[PDB]
Amino acid sequence: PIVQNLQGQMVHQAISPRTLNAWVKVVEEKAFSPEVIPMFSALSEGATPQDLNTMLNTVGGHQAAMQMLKETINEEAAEWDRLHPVHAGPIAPGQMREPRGSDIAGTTSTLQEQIGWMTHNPPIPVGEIYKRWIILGLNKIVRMYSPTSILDIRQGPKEPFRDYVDRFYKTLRAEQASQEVKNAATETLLVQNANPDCKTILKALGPGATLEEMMTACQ
Amino acid sequence: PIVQNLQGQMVHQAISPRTLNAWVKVVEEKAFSPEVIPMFSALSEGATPQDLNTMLNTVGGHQAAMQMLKETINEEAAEWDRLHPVHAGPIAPGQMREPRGSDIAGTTSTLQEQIGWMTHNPPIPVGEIYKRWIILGLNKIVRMYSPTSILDIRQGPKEPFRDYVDRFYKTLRAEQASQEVKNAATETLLVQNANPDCKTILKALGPGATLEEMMTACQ
Amino acid sequence: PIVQNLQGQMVHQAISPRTLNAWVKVVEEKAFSPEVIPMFSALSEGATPQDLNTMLNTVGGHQAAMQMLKETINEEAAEWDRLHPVHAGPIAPGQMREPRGSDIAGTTSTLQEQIGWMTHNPPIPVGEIYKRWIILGLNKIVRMYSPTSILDIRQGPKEPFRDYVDRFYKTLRAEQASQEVKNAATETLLVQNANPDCKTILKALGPGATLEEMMTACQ
Amino acid sequence: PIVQNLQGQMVHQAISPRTLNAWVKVVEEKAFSPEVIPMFSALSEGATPQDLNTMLNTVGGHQAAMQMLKETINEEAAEWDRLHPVHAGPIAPGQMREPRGSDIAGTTSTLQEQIGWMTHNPPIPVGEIYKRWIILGLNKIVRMYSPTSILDIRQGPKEPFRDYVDRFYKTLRAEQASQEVKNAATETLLVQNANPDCKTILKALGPGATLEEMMTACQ
Amino acid sequence: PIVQNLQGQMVHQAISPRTLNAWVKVVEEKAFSPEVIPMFSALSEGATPQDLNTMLNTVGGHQAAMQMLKETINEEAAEWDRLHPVHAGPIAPGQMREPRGSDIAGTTSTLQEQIGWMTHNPPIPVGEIYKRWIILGLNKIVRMYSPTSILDIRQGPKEPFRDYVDRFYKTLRAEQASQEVKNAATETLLVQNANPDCKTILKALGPGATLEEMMTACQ
Amino acid sequence: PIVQNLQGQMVHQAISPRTLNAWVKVVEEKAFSPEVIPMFSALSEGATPQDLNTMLNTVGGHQAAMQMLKETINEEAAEWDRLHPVHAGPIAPGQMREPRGSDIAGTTSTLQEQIGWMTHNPPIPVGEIYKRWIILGLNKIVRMYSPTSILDIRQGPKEPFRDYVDRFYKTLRAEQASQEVKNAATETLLVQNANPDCKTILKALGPGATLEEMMTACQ
Repeated sequence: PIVQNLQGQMVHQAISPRTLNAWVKVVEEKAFSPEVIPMFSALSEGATPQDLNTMLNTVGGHQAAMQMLKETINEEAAEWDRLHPVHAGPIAPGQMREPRGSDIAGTTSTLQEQIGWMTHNPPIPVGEIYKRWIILGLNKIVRMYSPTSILDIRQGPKEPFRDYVDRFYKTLRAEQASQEVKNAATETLLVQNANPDCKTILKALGPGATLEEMMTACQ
Repeated sequence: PIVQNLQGQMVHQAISPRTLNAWVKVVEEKAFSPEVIPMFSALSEGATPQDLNTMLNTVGGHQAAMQMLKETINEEAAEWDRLHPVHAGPIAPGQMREPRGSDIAGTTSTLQEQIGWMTHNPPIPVGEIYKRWIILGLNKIVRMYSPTSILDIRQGPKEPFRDYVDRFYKTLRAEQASQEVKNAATETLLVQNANPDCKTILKALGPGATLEEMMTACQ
Repeated sequence: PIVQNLQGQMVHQAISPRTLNAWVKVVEEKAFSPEVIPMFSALSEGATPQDLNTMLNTVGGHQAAMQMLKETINEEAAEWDRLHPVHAGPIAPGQMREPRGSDIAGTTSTLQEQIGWMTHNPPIPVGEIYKRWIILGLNKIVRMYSPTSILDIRQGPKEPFRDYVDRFYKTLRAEQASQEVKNAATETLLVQNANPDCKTILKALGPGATLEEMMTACQ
Repeated sequence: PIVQNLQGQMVHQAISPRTLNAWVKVVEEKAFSPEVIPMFSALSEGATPQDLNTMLNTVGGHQAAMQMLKETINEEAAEWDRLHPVHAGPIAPGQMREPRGSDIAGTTSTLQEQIGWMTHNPPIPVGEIYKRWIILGLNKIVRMYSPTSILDIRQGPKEPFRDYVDRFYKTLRAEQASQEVKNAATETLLVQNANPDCKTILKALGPGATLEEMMTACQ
Repeated sequence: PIVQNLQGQMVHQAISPRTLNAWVKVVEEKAFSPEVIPMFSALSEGATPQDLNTMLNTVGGHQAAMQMLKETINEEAAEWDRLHPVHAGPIAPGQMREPRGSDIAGTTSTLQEQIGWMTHNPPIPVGEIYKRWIILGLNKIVRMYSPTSILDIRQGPKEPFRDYVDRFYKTLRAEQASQEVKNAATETLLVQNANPDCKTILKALGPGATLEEMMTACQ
Repeated sequence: PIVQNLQGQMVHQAISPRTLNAWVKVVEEKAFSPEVIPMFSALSEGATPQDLNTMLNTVGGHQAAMQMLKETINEEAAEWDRLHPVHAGPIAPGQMREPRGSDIAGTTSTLQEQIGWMTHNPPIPVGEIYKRWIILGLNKIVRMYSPTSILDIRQGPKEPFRDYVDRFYKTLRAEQASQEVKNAATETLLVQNANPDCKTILKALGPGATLEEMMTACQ
């Protein structure tokens, strides 16, 4: 990653192997569950494209997911290129070539080029743009690690409301439900897909009770 | 988090992944038991709103609890807004917009805005105010990984007074009994919910014996 | 804790979560055995009252012991107040209010107030005074995690003298026997509470043999 | 490795034993699987030839692979020599001898010579050239179980398409299939080596569906 | 411990809890085996008396050994006092009181006094002198965790010479045999306490063969 | 070890306990296997003689090996002395006594003397010369757990060529075969000590096939 040195300049530093191993950790337990996303972001602050690739390259297994991820990245790359036409003419000292989609993604760019862009004035944040494309990939992949389908989340005959709740919101994340959607689902589906006794209690509570009030009424 | 640099200025630094992993640790063993609270605080000294979110976002599972937490945070946000009316007019260089509830919580604010507030003179401590709202959430959630049946805590027929005591105060924490309440409960309920032999001894000790004297009289 | 920065000033730094986890470690294995005491001290050098509380608050379990500890702390607080009458009148810039027992203990004092005291010239070392009160608590608690009836430490019929010795001095620590007491106990009780064969050998050695000579005579 | 000091000069620093142990780690679990490659690179940024050898020398086991690696390195060395004829004449102060293949590889060069080259103006990046040769070795070794054995990757009778996909691309990596090849294999072999039901669905999808569409059609 | 800062001055730093835990580690597995000695030394470079005590105080168990250790320390203290008479008269600014045995050992001295001595010009290395006394204690204690018994180390009927050798020198360490003694024992006892076939071979080798030649002759 | 400070001078620094523990690690798992050698070297860059001893002294167990190591070190010491006669006469300020074998090894030399030599102009690298002698010891010791009989490495009747290869080169390392020797052994012994079917195939391949071609022909 790029980081701030003593003299105020942003300079490059090697990715930490501790962080790569932490990333390996997460993927090894949680696979590509909704939480792999904020983690991947948290673990890659200030990363270059090379650093992002190094991280993705330590993933073992998940061959289909890696390919799906690659394909989103490549769709984002081709779009970048469409929306950014090349401007001709000679490059001045101190300046650099306009990055193509491939360069952002780190296929056609050197580490030095990546730092020059991310550190130029004004910078072109290739690491940030490429990490955006990777997160969009991750979004698509998580939807294979937690396939949507909320209508199939029903409270068991003797299942504690608490557990039914974890299974409800755990499914909403996977399908990347916005906070707005979760509010509507709570007022409706959560109530409806509950067991008979609870559904009567919840239905009795009135529309607009908070989640902590619902859990209390059906403990 | 924000921290003190050599030149005396408070500047930003990335959350440690070691701390995030430590936080993941705690939640993975203790779940949301009373101790998750002081820990969460201890692990987030000087945090920004982005840092607090990054931490909450590494929690896997507990979908119902996360939603309940979100809802408290949002109630605190809406209150903030109610008690802080917006003051119109142009923003001077060096100053910044008055934060809304959403900005405190980090939904509508950038990292730079968060640092400007927390580091301005006088600062507006968004990280502190948002961490307050999160701790209030945690309080509510622990009461789903904790029951308040102080009346149901009775000393077993052959249970050592020592163990009966851990089970008594362990229940008081969960229900967040102030230190004042604990004093009254010790003088009363602790004595009353004890086994026959001990209750006679304790009742014999007189009102006002310390906890170490009680344990001694019933060892 | 408070620590020395480059410019020579003592400034605050967040408690290390590594240290808190180390402290959790100790309590999780050794509970409140005599060794929990020097450890707690070693782990809290330069701590503020907030840091000391954060540490005590990560302890899980031991509800009776925590309450007993709280009560000593509060007795020490009330004494502090008795021996330190409040002096009236307005506070000058650069000065601060005289700490009460509650402030030392961190209930009524802010982190900033704690640093001002501990860092003022001359300082008022609230962290040191409060850590003293906590160690006195620990002393009382260890006497529920240990023994106290040295008279009950007898050498087994076929127990090696070496093991009998560890069990003898391990009990003396818990009961905080001074070095002077240990010398008298060695000359007497150690000899007397030994098995028949050893007791004759030790009694044969004469009063005044060293511990290494005793172990040699009964190997 | 060589790194940037405060005064701007690139100076030498000892390889971290933490990194060597991390490298030992990887090899001990993943052996020489496709991921050992980007890791080895990530762990050796800025390394000298001595640092690269130190790393290879901590590998236990894999005697055949180490020898195969040595042989590629030596073929690369002999080629270097072929393409770089020696230029005679006396060496000026401040300059150094032209490195031979053996020197790059670190057999005939001292640590000081390695730093002089890598740090000279213009530098001769022996550490970079030697790390290139090692990665080419690694490529050959990872194939210690290739094909083209893709024809043997068939979807099980009741195997989930997802798993069949990981096994397909996991085999493509080992055989170092370029991104171009993977695209053709996806359109063809992936479809053909799938179970009966899936193969009909995929064949129904039409040539040119993305990997995420294929997984969706056969979930 | 005391360590060298940037400005060249030796200043104090808190003992690392990582080191204390490492020390706890060693004692928890190896107890007080001959190797506890060089370790204790290695772990306490530059320590003050307070640091040495903090380390000894984290030892759990071994009550008899701790007391024996204390007694050696106290014998060394009383000797120090005998050989160093007190010199009267007022203390100049910048100077300090002559340390007594008790001060060296850290019972009667403050941390600041310890640093003043160890850092004065010329210094009085209390940490070094006290660590010497502790190592002498350790020596005595190890002789209860491995006392002695050489004549009892005989090579088994079908025991490999290699193993017989580890058991021979492992016993010599415990009994703290100097390097001079080990040489004589090798020429004699090692040969004599070997099995019949080996003893004839060794006896055949002639007096003065090295240990590697002996192992070769009896593999 | 000795290291480069900011002002350009080589000054001393305490051995890292992390490195000593890493060294303990290696010896505790791999014992004295061929890989202990490059590790020991990698872990001791820039070490003084005291640092090398501190490292050797943390080894537990292996009493016979430690003695054998000591004896090589002492043979190297006595040789040093033979080849370096003492030159008489008074020592000038700024200069130092010519080191004897014992001083190199750290028995008769102080830490300060070691630094003066290693840091003098021109230096006398006692740490380097002593580490050479230790590596020669290690070489001899590694031959205690392994066998120097390559003629005894034959491919099993149904043993996979791959495994036969690991057992061949694993034996070559132990006996420290140079890279030149390994090339000759591959062309000859590897082929000859293979099972009947493989030996015919290999013999069929012609002299001069690479190791990867041999493995392919006998998979």
